[PDB]
Amino acid sequence: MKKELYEFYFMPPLKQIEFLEELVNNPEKFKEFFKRLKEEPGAMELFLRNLYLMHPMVQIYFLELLVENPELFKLFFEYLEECPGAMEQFLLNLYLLHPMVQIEFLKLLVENPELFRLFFEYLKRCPGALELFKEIIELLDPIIQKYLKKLLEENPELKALVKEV
Amino acid sequence: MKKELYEFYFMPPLKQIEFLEELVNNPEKFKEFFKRLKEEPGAMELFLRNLYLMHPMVQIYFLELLVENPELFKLFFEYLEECPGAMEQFLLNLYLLHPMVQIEFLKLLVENPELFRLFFEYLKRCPGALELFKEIIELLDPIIQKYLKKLLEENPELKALVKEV
Amino acid sequence: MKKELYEFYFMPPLKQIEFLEELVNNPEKFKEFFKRLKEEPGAMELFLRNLYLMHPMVQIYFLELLVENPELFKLFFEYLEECPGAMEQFLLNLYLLHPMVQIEFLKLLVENPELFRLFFEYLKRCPGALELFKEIIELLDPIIQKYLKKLLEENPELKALVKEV
Amino acid sequence: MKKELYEFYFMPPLKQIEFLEELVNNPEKFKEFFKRLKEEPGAMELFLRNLYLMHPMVQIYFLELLVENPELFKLFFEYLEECPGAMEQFLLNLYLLHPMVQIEFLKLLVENPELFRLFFEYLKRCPGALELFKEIIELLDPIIQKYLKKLLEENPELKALVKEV
Repeated sequence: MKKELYEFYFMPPLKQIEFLEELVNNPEKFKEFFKRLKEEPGAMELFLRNLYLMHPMVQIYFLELLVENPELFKLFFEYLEECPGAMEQFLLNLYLLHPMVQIEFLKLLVENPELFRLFFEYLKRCPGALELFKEIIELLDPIIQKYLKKLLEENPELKALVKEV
Repeated sequence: MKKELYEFYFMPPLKQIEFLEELVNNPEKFKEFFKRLKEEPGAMELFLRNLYLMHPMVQIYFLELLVENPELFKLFFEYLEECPGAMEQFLLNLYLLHPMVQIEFLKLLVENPELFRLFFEYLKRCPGALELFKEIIELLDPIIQKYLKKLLEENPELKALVKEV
Repeated sequence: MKKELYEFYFMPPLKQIEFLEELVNNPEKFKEFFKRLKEEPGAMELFLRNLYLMHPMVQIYFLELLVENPELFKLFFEYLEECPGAMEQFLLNLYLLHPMVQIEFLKLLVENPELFRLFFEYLKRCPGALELFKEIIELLDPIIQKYLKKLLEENPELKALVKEV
Repeated sequence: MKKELYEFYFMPPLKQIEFLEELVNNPEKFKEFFKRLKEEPGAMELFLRNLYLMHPMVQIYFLELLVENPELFKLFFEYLEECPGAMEQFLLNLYLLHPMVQIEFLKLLVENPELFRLFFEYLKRCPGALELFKEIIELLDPIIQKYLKKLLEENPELKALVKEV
C-alpha cells in the first residue's frame, strides 16, 4: 500500500494526469481504487494529504474530470461524507489552495448547478461544517470575495442557497 | 486540441521559451495559432490559465517578447478586447503575479508610452474592468506602491492618464 | 564534509526519502550520522538549514518516521538540546512551515502523548524558549488556531499542559 | 550574450553552484564576468533579475561564497553602487527574499562586522536610499523583527551603528 501513494505523488505531472485520465474514465477501476483507500486503515487521508500538495494544475485537471463525469462525482463526495473528519480535512485544504484553483473549483460548481446543490447537501449531512465553510469565504481576500459574489449571482437560486446557510 | 496546451505547459521552461520565441518571431504563425485558440470553444481561457500558472521567468520573457516586437502586441490585446470575460480574467490573474513580475511588467509598459496608452484605452473599451485595475494598485504592499509611484512619476503624461480616472 | 549535505539536498525527493527510510530504520547508522553533524563545526546548523527548505512532503515524512520510531525521537531532541541555539532555529523555522505541515506535526504529537510531553520539557530546558512557542502559536490564521485548539482538546491533560504555562 | 544568462538560470541548481564556486574562487574570471555584465546594455539588471528569482538555497550559497571571499565582496558592491538604480534593485528584491534567506543573510553580515559597515556605507553613498532600508526592516514579520534585534544585540558596536542613523 503506502509506497504506491508516494510513487504516484512523486511521478512527473504528465504521468499523474495520465493515471487520473485512465482512472476516472473507467468506473470499474475507480470504484475499487477507493475501496483500496479505505481497506488500509486511514489511507484515504494519506491519498488526500498527497493530493492537496500537488502542482495546482493537476488538482484542477482532477476536479475537471470529476465534475464533467458527474456519474462519479456524487459517489466520490459520498466517500468523504461517510468517513468522519474527511470533510473537515477537505475544507481546511480548500482554504489553502492557490486562488486560481479556488476560482476554477467555484466556476465548475456554479456552471453545473446540480453538483453544487448535491455538494452543499453533504455539508449539512456531515454535521457542523457550514460555520467553518462560511468562515472560509469570510477569510478570502477582497478581490476573490467580490469576484465570487459577481460570479455566484449568475444563478440567483445558488445565491439563495448561499443566503439559506 | 486541449492536450497540446497541457503538453506545452508541462515541457521544461527552455522548450517553452524556444516555442514562444519561434512563435512571435513569425507573425504568420502567431495569427493562426491564436485563431486555433479562439475557434475551439472556450479554449483561449485554458491557454490563459496555463499562462498565468507558468514559471514567473517565462511569463516575463513572454511579455518582454511582445512589447519589444509590438506589431504583435497591437493584435494580442485585440483578442482580449473581443472576448468579454477575458479582460476581467487578465486583471484578476495580474494581481496574483509575483511582485517582481508586476514590477517588471510596469517597467516594460512605462518605458514604451504608446503601448501603455493602447492598453489603457482597452480597459475603457472593454465593459467595466477599470475599478478592478485601480483596486489592483491599491491592494499592493506599501513598498511596491511607493516604487511603482516613483517609477511612473518619470512621465507626467502617463501620470495624467492614471489620475484622470 | 559539506558536499554531502548539498548533494543530499539536491537529490530528487524519492532518493532523499529512500536515504532517510534506511537511516532511521538503522540506529547504528543514525547515531553515527548525527555524531558527524555535531562534531564538524556548525554542520548541525547546515543540515537543519537544508532540512527546513525541503519539499514539504519530505519534511512530513521525516517526522512520520521519527515519531513512530520513538527510541530515536528521544535521542534526536537530545542532540538539539545539547546544541544551544538549535532550539531557537527549530521554532523560527516551524513558524515558517506550510500550514498543512504544521497541522500534521501537531497531529503526530497529540496522537502520541509521551512524545508531546518529552518535546514540551525541552521548551523549558533550552533557556526561556517556551515564550517563543506560545507567541508563534498566537501568530497563525484564525481558523487554524481554532482548529489546533479543537484538535488538542481531544486530550484534556495536554489541553491543561499548554494552559498551565 | 543575453541568452547565456537564461541558459545559466535554467540549468539545474548543482550546475549553478558549480559555475559560481568556480567563478568566485578565480578573481581573474570574476572581474571579467562582471565586466561583461557591466558593458552589454542593461545586462547586469538581467543577471540580478535572474539571480533574485533563483532557488533560495543557491541565493544563500552565493552570498556564503562572497562574504567569506571578501576580497571579491569589496569589488561586487562597487558594481551595484556605481549603477544608480542597481542598489534599489538589491533592496526591492531583499524585502521579497524568503524569510529563512533574509535571516541567513543578516547572520552572515553580523558575524563579519567590517563587511557589514562596508555595505551600510554604500547605502548612504548611493543617492538617498537609506529610508527604504529602515522601511524594509519595519515591514518584516513580528517574529523576524524581534529575532533580528536579539541577533544584532550580539554586537553592541553594530547596535550603535544601526542606531546612529
